[PDB]
This record gives sequence, structure tokens and C-alpha cells, in this order.
Amino acid sequence: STGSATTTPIDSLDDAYITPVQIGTPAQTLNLDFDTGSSDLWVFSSETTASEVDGQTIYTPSKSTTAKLLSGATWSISYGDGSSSSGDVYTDTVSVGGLTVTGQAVESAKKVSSSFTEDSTIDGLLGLAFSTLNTVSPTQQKTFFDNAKASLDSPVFTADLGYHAPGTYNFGFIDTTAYTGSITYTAVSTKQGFWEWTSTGYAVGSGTFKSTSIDGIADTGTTLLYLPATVVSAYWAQVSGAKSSSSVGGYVFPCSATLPSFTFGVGSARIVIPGDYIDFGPISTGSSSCFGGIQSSAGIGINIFGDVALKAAFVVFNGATTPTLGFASK
Repeated sequence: STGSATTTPIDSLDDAYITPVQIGTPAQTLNLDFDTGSSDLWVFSSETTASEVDGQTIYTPSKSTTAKLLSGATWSISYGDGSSSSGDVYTDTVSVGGLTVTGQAVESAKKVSSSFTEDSTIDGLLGLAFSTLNTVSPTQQKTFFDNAKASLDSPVFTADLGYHAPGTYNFGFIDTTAYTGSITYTAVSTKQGFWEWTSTGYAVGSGTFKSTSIDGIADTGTTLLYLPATVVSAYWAQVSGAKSSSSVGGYVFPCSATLPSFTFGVGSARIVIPGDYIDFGPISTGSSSCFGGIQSSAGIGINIFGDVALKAAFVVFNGATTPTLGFASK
């Protein structure tokens, strides 16, 4: 089997992307944030504290003939950005782009933090990291991909995120028309539960590529590119007027600037992020100062190849017995 679904930016900055997901019988369609950096499929629901719901579409398990309550099970997650959510657990039929998993754990939120409430466009998350990170207790549950894997034509999914435009998540096949050149594959460590890999280096604009190992995670659920302070300083030093602002929370630059590209290595291959992808707009409405899309990972504890990096590539998440990642230009 296969599936194919369009993913759409939530706003004009590509802050996140939402993908329609069918849950239950009859289908209830919710728009979920596909997150390769976490492993819980959780939704706003009829159980979510009413005051914490503000415009989201909710899952109502009592209206689904296929919903089952997982007796006594609970879940609770905290994300790197400080957001959180928690609740109880159902299993139900879940379909993405024509691909159906029966008995998928659908984690129903009783509580969500303010950042989720405040974002009316995101009805929940669909985790695509390794199931070892799933937070269900007492017994951890499997991700949508882990459940679908054995049925897929090939044990893979691909992320093809757009810049200021829709893109595509495919399950079970590689669309050979969706990228230019060849896909370069690279090793993955699953030891921390992430799609963790080692980039072979970077370049800033037209500068000569520096060969150096950069360990990080491929994370569709993180907006920006977070890299070591050395690398990030080298990038912003090439932007007139750029500086790190502790009050703003990162590197800012004059909105009138022409940003250089940023290149990262995948083996001997190279992915070039155009300068425009690194512009995240005025720091506040009407400001001439803009927020940068490449920021330091110091204090995160891990480097994160988030949407800024991933949307410059066609990315293969290969869930074979020994997982790998593939990257192609597009």
C-alpha cells in the first residue's frame, strides 16, 4: 500500500505545516502537524478542557463506531519549545492520503498549553520519530508509520515541504519526479529516538564549503535551523547589520538585507538553502528589524535540521531494519 497527502503552511512564514488526517468511522478530518521529532499522535478532542479550545477542530470519539478506549492509559508530553499537552488514549482507524491504519493510538488531549490553544490552525500532532519516544503509559504505543510499515510497498516516508507553498508527505514509495539529480543516503542513529544523522559540513553563500561533522536531527516539527554557535556566527557575519539580540531571542537583521544562501553537506552531496528561506519577517508588526531563520542550538543540547533546512530538499525517511535518511535537491 501507499499514501500521499498534501501538507500546507499554516501562515505566510511557514511557521508550521498541516496535513489532513481522517480519524474514526465515519471519518472526522483533523489538520495535524506531522512531526518527525516526536512520536505521539494527539488531538484536540471532546475531552479537551473547554477553555483551552479556541477554533480547533476536535475529535469526538463517542461519534466513532471504531473508537476504543485504552483502559487506564494516559499520556503526557513536553516539547522542546516548552509547550505541553496530556490526556487519555483511544485506538481508532486513521487514514493519511489514502493509507489506512486500523487500531492506531489516538491520544485525546484533556489539557493543552497556551501555545496550542492560541494556534487555531493546528488540531494536533502526528509523530513520526521512533516509537521509543512515545509517552503513553503504562504501555508505550506505536507511531502511525511504525504501524503502517509492514503493509507499505517500501518501508519509507518522504517529506517534500514547500517554501511559501504546499508540499507533500508520501508513504511507501519514492516519487522520482519530485527531485533533481540523485538522492544521497546517510546513516541514522536511533539511540535518542530521533532521525539523527551527521552532516558533513557547511558553506555560507558563495563561500567554500567547510568539511566538518555536524550531528543533528531531521525534524519537520521545528520551524528553524538550529546549529552550533560557531556555524551560525559565521553565517550572520556575512549579513550587514545582523546581530544577536538577547531581548528578541536570537539573530536579527535589517529587513532590507539580501541574505546569503546556506549549504549543508549530506555525504559528498550538498543541499543549498536559498537566502529568502532564512527570512522570518519583522520581529514585531511594523518593525524594520527581521528575525533570522538560522539560530544557535547552544542550550538546546542538540542540533536541529528543521523546516528551514528540510524544505530545501526532498527527504527520505527510510524505516528499513537499519534506518537511513536520504536527501536530494529539488
